[PDB]
Amino acid sequence: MLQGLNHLTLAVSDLASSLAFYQQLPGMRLHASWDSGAYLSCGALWLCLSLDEQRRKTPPQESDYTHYAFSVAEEEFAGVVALLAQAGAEVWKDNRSEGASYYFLDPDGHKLELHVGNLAQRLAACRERPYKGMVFFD
Amino acid sequence: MLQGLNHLTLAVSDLASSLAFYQQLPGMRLHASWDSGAYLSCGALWLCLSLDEQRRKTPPQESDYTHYAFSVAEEEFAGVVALLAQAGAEVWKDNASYYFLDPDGHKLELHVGNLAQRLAACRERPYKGMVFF
Ligand SMILES: O=c1[nH]n2cc(-c3n[nH]c(-c4cnc5c(Br)c(=O)[nH]n5c4)c3[N+](=O)[O-])cnc2c1Br
Ligand SMILES: O=c1[nH]n2cc(-c3n[nH]c(-c4cnc5c(Br)c(=O)[nH]n5c4)c3[N+](=O)[O-])cnc2c1Br
Ligand SMILES: [Zn+2]
Ligand SMILES: [Zn+2]
Repeated sequence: MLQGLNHLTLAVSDLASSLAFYQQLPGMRLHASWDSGAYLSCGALWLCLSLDEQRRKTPPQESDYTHYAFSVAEEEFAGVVALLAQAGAEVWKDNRSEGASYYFLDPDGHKLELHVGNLAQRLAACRERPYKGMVFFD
Repeated sequence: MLQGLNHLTLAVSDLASSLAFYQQLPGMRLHASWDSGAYLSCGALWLCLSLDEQRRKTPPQESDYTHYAFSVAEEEFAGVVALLAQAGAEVWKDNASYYFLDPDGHKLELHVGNLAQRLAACRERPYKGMVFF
């Protein structure tokens, strides 16, 4: 059946501005781009920045919790944390407990996240102190 | 330096309805769930359905092109295509890919082919003003 996430398409108003974001600060190997989109890659992940003229740069106050996270090495956390803080990448939550994570947003207001830890490490941590009404399955 | 997509969190109004969707129709291995969220898996992918009370089930006409795709075997295409076509999963685009949506209006996609196969296809017939690297 389904293998995994094939690609991720993000609607962006300004293409040049948004693609510069992902190309420079996160440094996703920009494969190709054209007049109405761009393809970027990040190892197993495939990112597509499709130009949509109906995408207003929505503030986090006017957006739902839907966000997109990225896997970064634990050692390389502070480095990329400053990378966004020094570049003025805006924040939308502080991430209290739950591990080590830094929440932020892109130019067009797509809520993003930098996280250290896989699902297995999260599930193990929850077995210690679980959430409200948490149930396991395996 | 940072590796691939760590996880994907989706805001959902009704949890019970949403949790059933990904668990039953797709082959998402539901790991855990609680009063305001759930953890599901899809091989290398980690999916989180967070319960948001500010998430209206938005129609596709009132949503941007931002969507999330899934890799499915070419042979197993019709199988999961039938599963959604028979279950009445509403579609929003079609032009090998199958575009549909979740209960809360999150635009989704079923695609066969990786980026390398796509980049090769563009090297044959490229888009308007396409530039490669
Ligand atoms: O009539 C025409 N329509 N048209 C559209 C495009 C186009 N622009 N961006 C994308 C595109 C590419 N890749 C992706 C991905 Br991957 C994704 O998720 N969205 N997406 C859009 C496409 N497309 O072929 O789908 C080019 N030529 C034409 C002609 Br000629
Ligand atoms: O006072 C309290 N507030 N509170 C919130 C939660 C909670 N609800 N959803 C998530 C959640 C989990 N995992 C994830 C992921 Br993975 C993700 O992307 N979002 N996300 C949210 C959490 N959380 O553990 O952060 C639990 N306990 C409490 C207490 Br006690
Ligand atoms: Zn797509
Ligand atoms: Zn998160």
